[PDB]
Amino acid sequence: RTEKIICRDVARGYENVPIPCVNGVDGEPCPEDYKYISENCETSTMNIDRNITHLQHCTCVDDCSSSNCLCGQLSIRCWYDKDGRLLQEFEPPLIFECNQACSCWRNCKNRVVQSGIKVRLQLYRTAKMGWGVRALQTIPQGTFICEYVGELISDAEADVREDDSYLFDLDNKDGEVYCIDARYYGNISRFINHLCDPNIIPVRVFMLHQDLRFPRIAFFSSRDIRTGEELGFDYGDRFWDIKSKYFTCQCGSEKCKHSAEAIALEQSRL
Amino acid sequence: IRTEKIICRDVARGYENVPIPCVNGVDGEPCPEDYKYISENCETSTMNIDRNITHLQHCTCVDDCSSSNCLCGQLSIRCWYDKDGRLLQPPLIFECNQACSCWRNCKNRVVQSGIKVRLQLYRTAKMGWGVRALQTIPQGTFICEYVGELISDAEADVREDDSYLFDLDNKDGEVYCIDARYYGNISRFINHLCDPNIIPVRVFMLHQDLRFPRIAFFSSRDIRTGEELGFDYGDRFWDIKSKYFTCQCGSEKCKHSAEAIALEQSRL
Ligand SMILES: CCCC[C@H](NC(=O)c1[nH]c2c(c1C)C(=O)CC(C)(C)C2)C(=O)NCc1ccccc1
Ligand SMILES: CCCC[C@H](NC(=O)c1[nH]c2c(c1C)C(=O)CC(C)(C)C2)C(=O)NCc1ccccc1
Ligand SMILES: Nc1ncnc2c1ncn2[C@@H]1O[C@H](C[C@@H](N)CC[C@H](N)C(=O)O)[C@@H](O)[C@H]1O
Ligand SMILES: Nc1ncnc2c1ncn2[C@@H]1O[C@H](C[C@@H](N)CC[C@H](N)C(=O)O)[C@@H](O)[C@H]1O
Ligand SMILES: [Zn+2]
Ligand SMILES: [Zn+2]
Ligand SMILES: [Zn+2]
Ligand SMILES: [Zn+2]
Ligand SMILES: [Zn+2]
Ligand SMILES: [Zn+2]
Ligand SMILES: [Zn+2]
Ligand SMILES: [Zn+2]
Repeated sequence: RTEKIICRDVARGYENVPIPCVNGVDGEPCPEDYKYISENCETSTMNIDRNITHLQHCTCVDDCSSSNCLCGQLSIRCWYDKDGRLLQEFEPPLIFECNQACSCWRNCKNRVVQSGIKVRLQLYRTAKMGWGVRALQTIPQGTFICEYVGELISDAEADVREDDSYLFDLDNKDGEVYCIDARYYGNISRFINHLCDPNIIPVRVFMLHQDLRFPRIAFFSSRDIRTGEELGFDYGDRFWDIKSKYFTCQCGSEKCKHSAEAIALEQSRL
Repeated sequence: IRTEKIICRDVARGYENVPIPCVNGVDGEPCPEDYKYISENCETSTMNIDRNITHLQHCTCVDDCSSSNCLCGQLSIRCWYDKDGRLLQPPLIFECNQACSCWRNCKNRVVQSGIKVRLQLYRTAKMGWGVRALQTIPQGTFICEYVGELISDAEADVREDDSYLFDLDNKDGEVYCIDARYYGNISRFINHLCDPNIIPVRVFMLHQDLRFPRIAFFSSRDIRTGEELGFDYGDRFWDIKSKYFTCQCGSEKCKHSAEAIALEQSRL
């Protein structure tokens, strides 16, 4: 079966680079049961706090490469290197990028996520997991890949929705909990599958607002990724504790934690 | 002779598509820094702008939105863009948005795609800072947006300095202003001309909250390199300001000079 290219760009030119779709596995048409959006949306009143006078910001007159940068200091247990790659210490990390209140320029060293997708990605048909996303180039460890984009909703709203297959929990620790639901509105991330041996990780980020209800979710590679490799993150135990009643993990890794067999082994262990 | 100094390579600090340099060949005034340059409108208290994506009117085009079937074009009042992104023509523009089925590069995206022409902030002889063209700008070309702090009418009324205040002129409902005094972009430096070469146009892009049109300047004629950009601030501005200073635009048909004022008072 020939690998058919069935959409030149599922993002319709909204990203820095196109994200084509191919299918060399079956007859499934390009997915159209969602609306592609490149930035988060709301379908009820969220009213993100964007008061420019309440943004924490820096006064740097350089490129914000120094440890004196306030925005760098606000970042929790992570920092960027000269090439825009993310380094960690590992309480989950938290990135404060520079913003419109900072004295610095738009091209300072603390602007990776807000500058958008730089790597070549592809939406493709997997053998066993439906649609997936893979790299069309080599990607070094620590590289920004893409943002988890979708519809901002309350945890209360998320609990009553019928389909939770595209639901991301922001897990706010101070204040009410919100989610990003990519079921009806989402970007390329909605198609990223779960891997027990993941090669990307989600990281909370603040950029042009610092409304603590709504960290934005950035994926960075957690290791060097090879051309053609499927992208995947660890959805987490909570997802599988719920979903395993319907289906189990097919990531196929020797380290798979969520297969029928793995779950049975964890049960007998407990 | 005093010669011209380049005193800032880019007053926008890289936030626009192109740099906007500042020069001074007139006096010793330094680069203006009594404001914060912002490339898009800000809030300092919330305006509760309706950003609900399901409230957007949007089109179903999969071409370049050049056809008469584009709902967004059908929404747009007494104006439309040509294939070069130039405005033909009080107009009200609805650009395509994130709910439309079209691509980000369709023909109805001119203002949201930002500054394309080369502008310079420069020191004028008599009118403080001004903005001039560094290139030929054909009639109908998008120049820049009037950017600043969104505030209520009531807030506008208590503010000391109204020299950078733009009235959105909502005919119905709640009244708002853009104050570029504390936060603004290159538009805050555009002077008044009695023979203007740009016009402000109301535009909707990523939201359609009708209380908050965004203000886009388009050239109203072919503009040549070196020409100072200016719009007609309007009579309301001058009815207030003329007591403090008169118009220095130098037009043969200046409406607000000391000379023009002397005639008006004489007639009455
Ligand atoms: C399809 C989406 C992936 C599954 C998903 N995972 C996450 O939401 C999630 N949230 C966080 C992480 C992760 C993986 C982190 O690593 C750290 C954090 C601070 C960024 C917070 C999930 O649990 N959704 C809620 C849910 C959906 C369906 C059934 C049950 C529960
Ligand atoms: C520095 C700003 C220029 C002066 C200014 N002009 C305008 O606000 C204005 N508003 C509109 C237009 C104009 C010129 C239009 O053409 C049509 C429109 C639909 C775009 C509405 C103004 O009146 N500000 C309020 C004000 C300030 C100081 C004293 C008195 C009043
Ligand atoms: N490791 C996995 N094993 C089995 N199914 C998976 C796995 N990861 C993702 N899925 C499937 O994909 C859904 C999650 C989606 N966000 C991913 C995109 C999805 N594959 C699609 O075609 O739309 C899950 O609810 C499963 O149906
Ligand atoms: N035609 C004009 N004649 C005299 N002064 C003007 C004229 N146009 C603008 N100004 C001056 O500029 C102010 C409006 C500003 N938005 C323009 C930028 C201003 N020239 C500056 O240096 O900051 C007015 O309040 C006047 O002080
Ligand atoms: Zn800094
Ligand atoms: Zn910075
Ligand atoms: Zn900063
Ligand atoms: Zn697995
Ligand atoms: Zn259209
Ligand atoms: Zn449209
Ligand atoms: Zn369009
Ligand atoms: Zn005049």
